[PDB]
Amino acid sequence: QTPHILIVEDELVTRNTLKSIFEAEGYDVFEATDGAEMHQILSEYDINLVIMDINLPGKNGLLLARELREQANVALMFLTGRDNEVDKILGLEIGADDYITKPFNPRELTIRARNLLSRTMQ
Amino acid sequence: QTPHILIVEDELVTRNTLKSIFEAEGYDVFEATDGAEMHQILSEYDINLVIMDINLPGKNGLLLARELREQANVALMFLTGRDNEVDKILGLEIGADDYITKPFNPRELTIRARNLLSRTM
Repeated sequence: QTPHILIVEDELVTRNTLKSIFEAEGYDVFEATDGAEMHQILSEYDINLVIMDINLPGKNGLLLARELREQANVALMFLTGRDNEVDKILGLEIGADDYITKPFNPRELTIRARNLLSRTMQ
Repeated sequence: QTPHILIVEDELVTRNTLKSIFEAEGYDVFEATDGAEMHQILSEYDINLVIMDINLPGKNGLLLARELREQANVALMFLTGRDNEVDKILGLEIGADDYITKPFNPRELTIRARNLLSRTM
């Protein structure tokens, strides 16, 4: 099953990085700039994993993740370029499977996605 | 079923901390000191989550985890007394669901355990 990942990230640079990282794993990558685009994609395509920025114009990413979790149990990892404990624990608490801070090893990211996808993609 | 946690840790203080952190969550905690004791408890009881240190007496935790991963897919987290990028990536590569490093926030640890347990139990 070709894993499908959705990246919710408004910064073009960060989003292109992430996207090329996962295309290199053989994933199909979908992109979203905000919460409307996120729900649009989640409605119309199969999505096995969401990577979301906590920090995000419009509705914040914690809130988007809360909403996501009310509707779906899809695998979810948060991103932050701010190491900040409260945001880390909150995001885990609302049900993110992982929390990754800048700067990250791409390898850590794709191995964590692979292990998580191995458990959730049934 | 109540969550059963196996902690594989030869450092008595560390193992006692982890054990209290998980007891304070109403889990049943099992204790091992090395691979031999670990394998026994995995035969005797039913284990939902293994938390394992890398440096043990005898075979290191990476090897124990590597071998374990050949037999079973149980939820697995590594402990380490140091940040070290290579051990962290090997640990995840061989199949650990998480990799945690001292000093640990117990909150992060129990929330990660709960989220992971929700997926595996």
